[PDB]
Amino acid sequence: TLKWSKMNLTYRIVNYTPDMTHSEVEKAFKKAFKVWSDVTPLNFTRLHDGIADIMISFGIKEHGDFYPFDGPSGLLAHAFPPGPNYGGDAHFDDDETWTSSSKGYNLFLVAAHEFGHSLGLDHSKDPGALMFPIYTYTGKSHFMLPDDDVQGIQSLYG
Ligand SMILES: COc1ccc(S(=O)(=O)N(Cc2cccnc2)c2c(C)cccc2C(=O)NO)cc1
Ligand SMILES: [Ca+2]
Ligand SMILES: [Zn+2]
Ligand SMILES: [Zn+2]
Repeated sequence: TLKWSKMNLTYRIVNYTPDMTHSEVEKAFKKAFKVWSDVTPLNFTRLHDGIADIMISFGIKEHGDFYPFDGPSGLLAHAFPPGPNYGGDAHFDDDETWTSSSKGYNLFLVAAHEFGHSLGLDHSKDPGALMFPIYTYTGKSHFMLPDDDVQGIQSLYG
């Protein structure tokens, strides 16, 4: 029922994290778009400047929300439904430990999950699906959306 009115989308990174170098964070998001763009005709373009539909940034406990973060563990990130404005945004916890290795919460795992919500997908009951409510580490060497997620995204965007 909920979906973007166009396959063209843009995004902008407000800032990186001192936890890892900027290059490590940049390739992390690029891999996320590739995995989702592999089974979707969506086009993602990075904007050097200006406001983008999906802006990614790292926040801290209190930052202007009715229910901010609960500390290190808990909300690893959050986003609002899609919309021609603030919606479609995505915030990450800066108080947590972001690493590209298998430690704490992998940035790629949370990143792929928030995009799923922006695509109009709801939490799935499959533990192998990225939309699973519980955080789980997976081998990004060749991970691909399972049949459950592929059937759902295809049914929405076709
Ligand atoms: C692999 O991707 C993700 C993305 C978000 C989260 S999460 O902690 O924000 N998370 C799910 C959750 C986690 C562990 C125990 N209970 C619930 C949530 C929590 C804690 C509170 C409210 C919403 C979510 C949510 O689903 N956001 O997408 C966990 C894993
Ligand atoms: Ca948290
Ligand atoms: Zn926030
Ligand atoms: Zn979720």
